[PDB]
Amino acid sequence: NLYQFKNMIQCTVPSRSWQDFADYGCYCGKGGSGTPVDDLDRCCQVHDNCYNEAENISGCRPYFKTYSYECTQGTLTCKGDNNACAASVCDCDRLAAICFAGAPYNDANYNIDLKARCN
Ligand SMILES: O=C(O)c1cccnc1Nc1cccc(C(F)(F)F)c1
Ligand SMILES: [Ca+2]
Repeated sequence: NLYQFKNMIQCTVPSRSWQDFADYGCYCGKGGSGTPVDDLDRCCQVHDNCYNEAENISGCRPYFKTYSYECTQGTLTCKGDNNACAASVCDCDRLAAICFAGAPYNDANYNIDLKARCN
């Protein structure tokens, strides 16, 4: 769930407050339309899709599902005790968190006008 995702970020990208990722580009946060303004936006685009895919599994709600995972000594691990749904979301979240750490941050891309720039 979002809390867990929020926590995967704080551990993967300590140097940056998680809210910097809450509303950025066209995909990070809400929205799922338009052209990803940059690599970091691409990370979120892939993330949004992943979630969408996970939604196909019955009763599976990526924002709310509580899954099992851990982050220590620089490693993020989705544990073996996750059912299909949990396993999927966790992986969605884990992959995004890793992508985030590797993606450059462009202050100009924070809080952009979705209605006008993501069509
Ligand atoms: O999408 C991301 O990458 C993200 C990253 C950090 C925090 N929040 C994020 N998203 C996000 C998306 C919808 C609603 C919320 C909210 F509930 F906090 F408002 C957060
Ligand atoms: Ca989104």
